[PDB]
Amino acid sequence: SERIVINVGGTRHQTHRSTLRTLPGTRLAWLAEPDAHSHFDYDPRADEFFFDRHPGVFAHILNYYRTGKLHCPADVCGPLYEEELAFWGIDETDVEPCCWMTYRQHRDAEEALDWRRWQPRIWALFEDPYSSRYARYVAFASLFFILVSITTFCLETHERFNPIVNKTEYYREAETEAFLTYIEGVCVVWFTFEFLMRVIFCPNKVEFIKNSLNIIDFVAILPFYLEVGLSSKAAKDVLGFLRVVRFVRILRIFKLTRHFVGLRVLGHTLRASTNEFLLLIIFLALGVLIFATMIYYAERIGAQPNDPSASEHTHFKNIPIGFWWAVVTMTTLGYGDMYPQTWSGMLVGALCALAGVLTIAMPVPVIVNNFGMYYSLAMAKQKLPKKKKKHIPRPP
Amino acid sequence: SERIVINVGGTRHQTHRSTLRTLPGTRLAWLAEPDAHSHFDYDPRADEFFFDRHPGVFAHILNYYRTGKLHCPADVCGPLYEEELAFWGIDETDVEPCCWMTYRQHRDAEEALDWRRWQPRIWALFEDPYSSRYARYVAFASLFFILVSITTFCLETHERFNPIVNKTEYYREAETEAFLTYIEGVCVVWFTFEFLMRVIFCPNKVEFIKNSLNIIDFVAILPFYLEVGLSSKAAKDVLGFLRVVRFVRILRIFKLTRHFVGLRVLGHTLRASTNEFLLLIIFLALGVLIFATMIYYAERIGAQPNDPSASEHTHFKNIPIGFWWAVVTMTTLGYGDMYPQTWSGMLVGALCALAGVLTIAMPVPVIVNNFGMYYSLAMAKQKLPKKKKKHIPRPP
Amino acid sequence: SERIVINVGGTRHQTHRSTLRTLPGTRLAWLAEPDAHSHFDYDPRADEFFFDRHPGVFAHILNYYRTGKLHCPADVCGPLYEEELAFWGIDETDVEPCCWMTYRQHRDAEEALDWRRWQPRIWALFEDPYSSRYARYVAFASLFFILVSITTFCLETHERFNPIVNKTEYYREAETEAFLTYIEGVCVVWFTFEFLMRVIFCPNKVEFIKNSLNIIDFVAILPFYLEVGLSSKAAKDVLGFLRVVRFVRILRIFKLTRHFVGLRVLGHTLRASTNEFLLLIIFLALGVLIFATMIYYAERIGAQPNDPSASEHTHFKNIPIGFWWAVVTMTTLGYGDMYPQTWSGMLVGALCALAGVLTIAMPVPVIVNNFGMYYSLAMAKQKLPKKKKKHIPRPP
Amino acid sequence: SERIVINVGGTRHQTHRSTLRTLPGTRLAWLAEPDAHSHFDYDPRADEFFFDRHPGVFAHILNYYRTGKLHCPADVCGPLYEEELAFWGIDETDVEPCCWMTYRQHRDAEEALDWRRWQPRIWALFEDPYSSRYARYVAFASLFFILVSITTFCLETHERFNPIVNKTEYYREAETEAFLTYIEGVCVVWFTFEFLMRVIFCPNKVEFIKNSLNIIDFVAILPFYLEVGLSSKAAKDVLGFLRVVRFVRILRIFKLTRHFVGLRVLGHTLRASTNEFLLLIIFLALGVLIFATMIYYAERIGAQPNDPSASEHTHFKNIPIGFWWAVVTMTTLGYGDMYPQTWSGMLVGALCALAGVLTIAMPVPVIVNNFGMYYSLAMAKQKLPKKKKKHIPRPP
Ligand SMILES: [K+]
Ligand SMILES: [K+]
Ligand SMILES: [K+]
Ligand SMILES: [K+]
Ligand SMILES: [Zn+2]
Ligand SMILES: [Zn+2]
Ligand SMILES: [Zn+2]
Ligand SMILES: [Zn+2]
Repeated sequence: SERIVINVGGTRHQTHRSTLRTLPGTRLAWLAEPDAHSHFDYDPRADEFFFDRHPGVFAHILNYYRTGKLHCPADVCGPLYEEELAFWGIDETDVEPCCWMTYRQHRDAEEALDWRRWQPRIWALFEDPYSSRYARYVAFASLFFILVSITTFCLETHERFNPIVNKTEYYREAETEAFLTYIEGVCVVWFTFEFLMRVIFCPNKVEFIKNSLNIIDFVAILPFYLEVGLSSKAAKDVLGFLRVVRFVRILRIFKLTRHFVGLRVLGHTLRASTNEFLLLIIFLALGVLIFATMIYYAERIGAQPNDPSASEHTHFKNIPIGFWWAVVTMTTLGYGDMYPQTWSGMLVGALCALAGVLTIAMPVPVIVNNFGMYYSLAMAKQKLPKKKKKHIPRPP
Repeated sequence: SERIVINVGGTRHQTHRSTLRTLPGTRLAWLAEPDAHSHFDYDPRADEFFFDRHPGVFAHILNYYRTGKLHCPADVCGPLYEEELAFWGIDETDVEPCCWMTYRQHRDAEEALDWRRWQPRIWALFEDPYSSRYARYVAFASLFFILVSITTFCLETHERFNPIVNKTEYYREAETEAFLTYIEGVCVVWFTFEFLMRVIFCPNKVEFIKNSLNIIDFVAILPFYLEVGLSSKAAKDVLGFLRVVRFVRILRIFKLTRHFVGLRVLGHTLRASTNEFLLLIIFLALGVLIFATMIYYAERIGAQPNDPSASEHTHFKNIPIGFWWAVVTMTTLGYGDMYPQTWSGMLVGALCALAGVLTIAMPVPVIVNNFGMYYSLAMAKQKLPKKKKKHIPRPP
Repeated sequence: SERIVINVGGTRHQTHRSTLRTLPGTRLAWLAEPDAHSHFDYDPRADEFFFDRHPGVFAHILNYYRTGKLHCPADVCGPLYEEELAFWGIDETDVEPCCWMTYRQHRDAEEALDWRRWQPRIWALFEDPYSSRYARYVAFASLFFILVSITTFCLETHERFNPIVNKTEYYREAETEAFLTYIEGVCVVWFTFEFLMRVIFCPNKVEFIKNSLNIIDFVAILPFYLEVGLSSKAAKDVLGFLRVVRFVRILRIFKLTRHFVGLRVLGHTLRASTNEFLLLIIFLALGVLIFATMIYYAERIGAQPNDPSASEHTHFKNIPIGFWWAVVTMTTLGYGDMYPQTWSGMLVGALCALAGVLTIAMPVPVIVNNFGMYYSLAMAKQKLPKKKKKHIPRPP
Repeated sequence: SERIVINVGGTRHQTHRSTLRTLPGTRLAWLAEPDAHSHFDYDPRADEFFFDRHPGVFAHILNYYRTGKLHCPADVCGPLYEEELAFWGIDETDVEPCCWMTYRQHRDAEEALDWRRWQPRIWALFEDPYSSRYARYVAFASLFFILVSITTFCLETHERFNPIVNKTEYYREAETEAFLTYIEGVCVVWFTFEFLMRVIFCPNKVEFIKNSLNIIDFVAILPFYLEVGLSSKAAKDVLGFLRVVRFVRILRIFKLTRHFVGLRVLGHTLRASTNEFLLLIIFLALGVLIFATMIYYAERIGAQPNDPSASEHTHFKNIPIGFWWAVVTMTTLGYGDMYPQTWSGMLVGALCALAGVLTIAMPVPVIVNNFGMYYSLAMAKQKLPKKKKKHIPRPP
């Protein structure tokens, strides 16, 4: 009586019907019921129910039945154990929190990593470079032209290319060389050609507009074409903000680097580590505030009485200056523009440096481990072939 | 004779009665006794004792019986093995020290992470914000007002808001703008209202006073109300310390940040890593002392004989200055306010930098791993539901 | 019917013939075929096929048959599981990507770590030092002479050894002491003797010339012998580049350090971490470009209007200067030669420091783990004896 | 025929006699011999040999017999597997190098962590403090006096305590205050009393003299007693070196800190990581040399032709100065005393910073992991009780 032998994949597990009867509604519970001969596959010769499943984890499932706490067997990948407990009817939200973060690890990484006749050829200039030959050619050319645009920008901000002429009308200002403007015009011509080509075919235009890359491209090409458009009074304000917009022209490099792997992995890491980033920012804000206040008060202890101002010989004339020093000191950067100059200030400074090392090394390893797991997974999915589907599943 | 077969969860383990007889007092030992048929469940058909336990670890328990040294099977979470050896009667303080720190890991993290009718509504303003709607409103409002207080403080210490008027009576000093004092008064009104509301209901007033948060709040609200109270001779000394007390007014931010998770995890990490913090401080103190002495003596080797003082061209005029330089250099901060200027000094400086990297990277990874484990456990306990108790335990 | 029992190494596995029939062409599939009695070893007494293999992993192989996804059992080294699935006929390119990077780990490290009578004695001066006594003597002597050459170089570039004489013909320049030239001549004599000795025996001269070490040695000995060779007009240009060539004379130290272990491990690590190095360089290039642009624009917000130039009080007069500052700040180096001096600049600076910590700590741990695995493997292969071949394989 | 069933701890392993016959001389080989019934325990009823050993690893041992390569089962602590293969007769130097460094890990850490009536009371003042009450009192007192000595030293080197009097005979020099000399005398009296007490009982005087602590103590107490001893001509030279000896007086703090745990763990870590320290020093030496040469040559590219010296506007006037800069820059210290000032110099500087991060992060993690393992083991051995010997071994 009350002695039932479960045969899982050729391994016999024996236990009392009561242990099965503990957790109701599950398949093993239904085994415990007297109406079990018809319900499940069973042979009267050996009085054992036979299940064609992995036994090595059914050990742990039956253990959960026995003691009452479900654990993750640390010798199997999380998804395998997940699929087994899914078969057995066990809810996967019962595992102990001590063994949940390692269980839900592979699956976590997996989820985090996740006219008309010539239209295919039109769109083939925006598809992946390796997906064709025209695609790779257009990609190389757009790369060259983005780099030329960026170099034109960086050299336009230079002094050697911005001499000031003795021109009065009586204001004299630096002017840019004509060659820079001409190269900029050429690059604008090329980008406008590419943008019109992409606009030709825009399926699901809502998601096309939601695409940040196209937004950045259009915003980057917007200021130049405003040369013809430029009331002169509003025009000066819009030119003033137009320089600041032209600042975005360096963001066109992400269009090129999007096809890199490490950058997609970095995007997934960032989007998947919001909590740790907020944690790091909170830690840094508390540290900066506290240590700025402490150093501002410490450096006044040795202040000379003669001076009318509270602090004359110290860089820490107020607290916000303390914020700047505290960041520079906690990140172990240490420019040396401002540093403590009193024994009390030096004590506070050493404390700030150590606390900075600690509260920077708290969340950063979490973020780094996330990136490491996602990068390893992406490199795996890259090295392995796409799909072959060698397994031919049996009919139900 | 002396050949006994133990059936654990449907897996047969065979061994001689002597091996069981080694460790006395334990349940398996009692099995070895001839009065075992009545004592334990047993069938004469197969001459095997049947125990309804996980077999995969009973392997290791019987191995401890065989050889004499108990180890932790590295394929099961620590608590599972703990519970099994608890059932078998084995003392859990016998495992080898080589396998103790990994065994007692999940359990370690677990332990480290651990009138009257309107009184519930009164206290609901101090309860968690998400626990109600009034609670969340009061929390947002107290957040806004704490931030306004802190900004008032930081701007009061500024120069632009502390001009010195040409007022004599004949001493001229900077005075704060009236708007700052008025905003401070408003914030004091709000905090005093909140403090009276919390004082209304104070169960277990001993633990309420032992609560550091309420202490900080009351100490922070103490200086302002002393405006009316302010002998003028004692009053000047108490105002002088009152500024230093007002320095704590920034500590009211912990009241807000207490509901964050990362901060509670950080508190548990700190309170659980006292030994490693003391170790780090000892390492740094030895390093600082030794390297300060070494650099002070090194920089005098090349000292010019003409100068009457021992050191005129070196920043290292004595040893404590060496302490400051040694900290700044060992933490790789390197302000550049003081640095070696002699070949001997440069050798000592390079040694200090390397030794600093090493003796800072010794204990810090221990602390960081503690924080990582506790944070993963807290995030697990957050993601999983609270409790369902699906398991229905069998009657004893 | 359709119930087949596979006996692997004395452990019975039971499953239906359909599960075997899923994946065709494999050995277990052939078992499922009715012509299996003759094909494989089998006894009619127990109706079980017997395979003399490790059972602990055949569990996982049969599980792959059952569910359809192949995983790596995390309790066995990768090569053992590889060899088992090789025996069973399973393709090793089917394992899930979630468990591929840990599977292909030991094997990855393994692959990454991988006249005539007196000619043996001639070549024995270039063989390993420990491989003979003459070898060790010649190695010590060449070490002493390489070190003397390097010290001669470093002292020749010094000022104390380059006084300028009052010599006109009317140009006065610093000249090197005669002792330096004589020591250089002696070292050249020794290196030319060693080079002729090595040239005596040069098997597979194509690979001898492809050897970078011999290239470096010959290029290093080339400039001195050009003293006799030195048209005077071309001679001045070749001397000018000859100083730059003599710069390589410090590269002769790699000849000595090649016999060290850590350096060979470092070479394997570098050659095996090209992807992560390119990733790090891409991350740094994007960060440097973006933050240089941001700081250059930020520091102009507070620019004084009086000055004709856009920036007079800021170190960031253009963007490339921004590149230099951005590198120095992202690596937490922080010289202090140039730093932000405006509240906007300070915000951008703090962001640059944090982003630098993050995008430097992303790929560097990958590279460090590669080096750690390869170094542990090399130290293992060093500590273990070379080979004994105690196993005597059975005849097929 | 040739089918033998080994029963290990109640688990049947089946294999052919040939597989056992492969590796000769081992116990399983002797099983394969026809004279096996008498040699080993065996029952003719089941034709199985019974061994009372852990089966879970005998799987791997028999696998070594089968394939020919021995691996470490990653689910058991190294010592358990070691003891099993020791029983089976397998040599423990056969495991593959891929699985040797993790196998020999716990054992590695274990090895690395390893008149007359009143003489016990005499020596009880040098024994551990907690080992008695007199011991703890003497320890606290010696701690106070060592700290007083160290503070006296550090203040004696100060300026405020070394005024120069207007004393001629006509040389004026700073003199130390009398209170410092008196406190030094008191501390010398106490240390000499303690040293005589320890000298009273010195068993195995060779090892007592080999003890570095007693050496340091005696050398530290040597200079003061030379006050009476101080030819005046030799006396000045010995006083000059006596100041340098007195420099060691700070080394008396190790006597106190020896009873700390982290310091003993650090000593074991250092003594056990000689190879990685030499590796780090080699890496740093190569990096420093190469980058110093590179920066010295880079900074001359933009050198102004007017100046007679090769370099006037650069800090890098020669190569050794380059060594100093290269260390300060590779350790990310970055004082800012010397930095590149030419675009070529800036490129070399960025390369130096990155290469420094890499070649410092190569061996340091190895050293840190060693310290982590040893510290965890020491904390384990501290938390667990000393010894109980509950296991009563069976007679052979
Ligand atoms: K610095
Ligand atoms: K740093
Ligand atoms: K730094
Ligand atoms: K600096
Ligand atoms: Zn668990
Ligand atoms: Zn163990
Ligand atoms: Zn997997
Ligand atoms: Zn292995």
